[PDB]
Amino acid sequence: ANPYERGPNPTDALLEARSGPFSVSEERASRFGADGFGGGTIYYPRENNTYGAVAISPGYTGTQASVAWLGERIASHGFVVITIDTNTTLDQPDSRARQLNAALDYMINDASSAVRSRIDSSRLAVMGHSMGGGGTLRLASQRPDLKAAIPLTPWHLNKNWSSVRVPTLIIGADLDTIAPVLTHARPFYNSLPTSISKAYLELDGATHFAPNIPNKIIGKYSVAWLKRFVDNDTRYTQFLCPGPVEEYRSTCPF
Ligand SMILES: [Cl-]
Repeated sequence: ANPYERGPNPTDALLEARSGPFSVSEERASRFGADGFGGGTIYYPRENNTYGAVAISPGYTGTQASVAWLGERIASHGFVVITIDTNTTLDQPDSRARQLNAALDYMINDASSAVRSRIDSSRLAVMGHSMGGGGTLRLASQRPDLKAAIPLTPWHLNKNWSSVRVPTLIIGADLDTIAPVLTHARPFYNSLPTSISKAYLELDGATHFAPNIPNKIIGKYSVAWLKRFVDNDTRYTQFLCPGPVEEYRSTCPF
């Protein structure tokens, strides 16, 4: 059996719905009370159990509100999720990486007992939009013990992520003019090791701000990636492999 399995056997409809089956509550992490980042909102399942934990970073000039819909949707599938604000809205990717790391530590050690007791601190993931997606890549290369990483329309000036060993799903936007897939998302995916679990999903007819809007495909494949790799939940493999969307690549079957 799999002791990390939660919720029903998945279907396309259940993954595309506005919320998963877990009702979620919220707990604030205030800016001054949060060491190493600018605070945020922790979404957690009311159902008492232990879950993987996920930290999500917005991009340049962005606040947690630009990723709020996605933190809540992922939590409604059985995860503890914090959407952070950064120290400043101008912080750069490698700074956002340290803030993502501090946010994981915050949920584990500084949040209330209701939050901490719902976390399996051995099962963690990071995600990020644009520069926060670059921060995701940087933290992943620094922390090989992370279970999953999901950069969303990522932005970074370093294109060499061959040091990343964390199962990584990159989501690009074909019409992105701020982080063009040709010079960001695609070289990122290609430079990740051929020997790790990884995938590249390029959204069709989407702009750089597609991750900031409730999006059926982003929620579906983000949850599937997290279920498969944070929860070891192989009921979700058949949605990642062979996969769907303008372009899809992967090291399926994994
Ligand atoms: Cl609160």
